[PDB]
Amino acid sequence: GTILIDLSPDDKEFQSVEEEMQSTVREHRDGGHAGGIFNRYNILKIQKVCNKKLWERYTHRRKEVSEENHNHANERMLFHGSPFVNAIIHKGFDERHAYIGGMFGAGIYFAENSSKSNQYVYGIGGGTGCPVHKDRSCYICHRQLLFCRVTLGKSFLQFSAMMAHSPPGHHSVTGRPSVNGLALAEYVIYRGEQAYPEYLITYQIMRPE
Amino acid sequence: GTILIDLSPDDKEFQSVEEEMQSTVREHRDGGHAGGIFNRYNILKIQKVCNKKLWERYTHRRKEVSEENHNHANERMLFHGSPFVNAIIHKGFDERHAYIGGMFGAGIYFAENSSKSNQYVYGIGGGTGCPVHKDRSCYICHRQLLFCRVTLGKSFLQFSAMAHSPPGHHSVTGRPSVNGLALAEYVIYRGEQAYPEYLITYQIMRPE
Ligand SMILES: C[C@]1(c2ccc(-c3nc4ccccc4c(=O)[nH]3)cc2)CNC(=O)N1
Ligand SMILES: C[C@]1(c2ccc(-c3nc4ccccc4c(=O)[nH]3)cc2)CNC(=O)N1
Ligand SMILES: [Zn+2]
Ligand SMILES: [Zn+2]
Repeated sequence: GTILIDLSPDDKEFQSVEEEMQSTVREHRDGGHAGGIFNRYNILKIQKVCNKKLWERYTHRRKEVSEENHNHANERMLFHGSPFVNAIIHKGFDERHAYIGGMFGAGIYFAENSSKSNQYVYGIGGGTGCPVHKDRSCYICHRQLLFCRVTLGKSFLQFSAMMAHSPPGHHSVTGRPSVNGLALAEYVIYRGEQAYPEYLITYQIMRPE
Repeated sequence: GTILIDLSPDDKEFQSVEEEMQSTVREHRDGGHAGGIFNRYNILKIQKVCNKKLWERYTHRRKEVSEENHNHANERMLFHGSPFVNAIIHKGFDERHAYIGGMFGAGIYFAENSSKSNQYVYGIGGGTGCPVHKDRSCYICHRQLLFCRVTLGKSFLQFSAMAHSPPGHHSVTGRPSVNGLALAEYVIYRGEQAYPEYLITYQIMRPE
């Protein structure tokens, strides 16, 4: 039941999503090993992801979490990179989309930094890079990220020196880098129904000049 | 310089062009937002586009490409949809017919799927639909597509879900990498590498 609607580059909505992408690129401590070497993206397309059933699944869970957290959904827009983006937009998030060995427990991970999510587009650690060239820093092949609506509820704050259940009385974990002060937060949910894949962004990383 | 010659529905040439039009319809990931909801067309007319100057411009360029690519023009018949089909058939393709924001750069885009070109008849994203009813899925208004002769030469293969061609290439091929049912799309960067051979007038048909 999913349909994808192209946004025009002249639309404020497109422009706002692009600015969130570009403005949250940072340097990574791997020197680009996983996601490649770049300071900015070439945005090729931004689509709205429309699925009535997945939307209702999301809003029903958001309502439950909101009431449990004293009428506060604590809803965010966050990036998600994955080799299973095509499955996610059609079937929704579920246990198959978790990062079992993630530092804040076995759940589904999201980032404030677009460039953090870019590290997972070709798998954990960037896998072997793009299919065609086996290049984690490929400037040719098209990549996709999701920009998702995520319900955090009561979030457990975990400072970090950079499917499971949530901490008791918590609906998510907030992983907050405490050493690199330019690194933004990462977030973990333990129920697929707490995220909706609202935008599908197609892009290339750009070689610095 | 352009004249349009009507083909009879009994002509084998009409029949072969209609079959390519109908047989290359697919479902689109927008659920019909841009192009409308349909599985087939009502073909109203097919006309041959005859212009001596435009044809000679095409064949001159085709020979240049062929000579740069081991005597192989790599010539295809592909669909083109555009709000400017009337300018195209009278004056030829040029930089004003390019899709500046296309996924493979600013060039002139063609499709194997007739239904992909149908999404552009009323503009990028289907614009605001037909002039009369403002409906992207209008079943009443007459639409036009071009079925064009296109020189690809050495084509750059882009896997995926006016500028210049990549150096050492004469076109780009957009290979579909997600939708298993999509056919290829193609971009040229010189208007002289396409000739608008057939003008097809049609309606999209409402599914039963
Ligand atoms: C599903 C998959 C996986 C792993 C990690 C991510 C991922 N991990 C992150 C970790 C931190 C911040 C963002 C992300 C992010 O956007 N995506 C996504 C998918 C791929 N293989 C696997 O075992 N787990
Ligand atoms: C001239 C125009 C335009 C844009 C895209 C197309 C077009 N784009 C395609 C993209 C992929 C496949 C086919 C086509 C196709 O048949 N036509 C045609 C005209 C219309 N407005 C504009 O700025 N560029
Ligand atoms: Zn590549
Ligand atoms: Zn109409």
